[PDB]
Amino acid sequence: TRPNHTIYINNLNEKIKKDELKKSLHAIFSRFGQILDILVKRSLKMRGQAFVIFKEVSSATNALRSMQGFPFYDKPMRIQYAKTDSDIIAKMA
RNA sequence: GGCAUUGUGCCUCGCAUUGCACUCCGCGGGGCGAUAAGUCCUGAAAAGGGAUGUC
Ligand SMILES: C[S@@+](CC[C@H](N)C(=O)[O-])C[C@H]1O[C@@H](n2cnc3c(N)ncnc32)[C@H](O)[C@@H]1O
Repeated sequence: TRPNHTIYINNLNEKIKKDELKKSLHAIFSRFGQILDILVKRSLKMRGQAFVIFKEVSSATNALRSMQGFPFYDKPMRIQYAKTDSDIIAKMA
């Protein structure tokens, strides 16, 4: 899939609460770059999943390649580039 | 605070779900104004916060 500012993470432990999940993802991935936002939802369509938006694509690339399959709340993270640009980055340029 | 209607999101349990969102609600039980959260509301914005009717 083509590089993107946003990484799409699925295979997340669904028992983890939205607030704690959002911040855990934020604290871990902030190692790889400045983060613009993280969207997380435990709805049917959106649970187990997350979009973390990075400021710079190099950072998402680095994050995607270094964090692939990482054991996170007893599960390995599946990490892909996002198919389409996030709304916050689509406007900026 | 009791009722009626209701926007908005949250927690938990059973079953189910590997799902590409920002146009956002699995079903079924249970519990929630509490800035937690919020896609709903007020403000010009910061920031703040359920609402209408009703004893
Ligand atoms: C009509 S029920 C809520 C139904 C909900 N829209 C649903 O899909 O199931 C109204 C009650 O829900 C609870 N509630 C709704 N929104 C709340 C919130 N944002 N914070 C705390 N309690 C809430 C309160 O207990 C309130 O008295």
